[PDB]
Parts: sequence; C-alpha cells; structure tokens
Amino acid sequence: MSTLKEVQDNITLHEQRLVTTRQKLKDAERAVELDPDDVNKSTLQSRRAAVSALETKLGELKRELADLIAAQKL
Repeated sequence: MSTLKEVQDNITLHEQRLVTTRQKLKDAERAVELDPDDVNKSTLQSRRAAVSALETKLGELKRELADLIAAQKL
C-alpha cells in the first residue's frame, strides 16, 4: 500500500501547517487588538486567509482519502 499511505501523509503535512498557521493567526489577532494600524490589519487579513484555505484543502484531502478507501473496497 503506497497510494492510501501517501494521501494520509499529505493530510498529516497540512495538519502540521494548520497548527502553525492558526498560531500566527492568534498572533495577528492579538496585534490588531492592541494596535489596529493598517499594516496590522492587512497581516490579520492574510493569516485569516491562509487558515481558511488550509482548512478548505484539508477537507478536500480527507474527502479524497475516504473515496479512495471506498473505491478500493468496491
């Protein structure tokens, strides 16, 4: 079993990235909270953007492994 192992590793990879990018989001939030300047606010935007996207792609990968499992089964 190549195939299934590698979709899993890629879910692993993205969850690790999500761990870190959520943290950076908390950092951008704290910073905007304390000083709402325009640079702070665009950093906050970008981090929100990266977390939403990783989360979107993780859903995709998980969906795709479930189908790959179901296809092997059938």
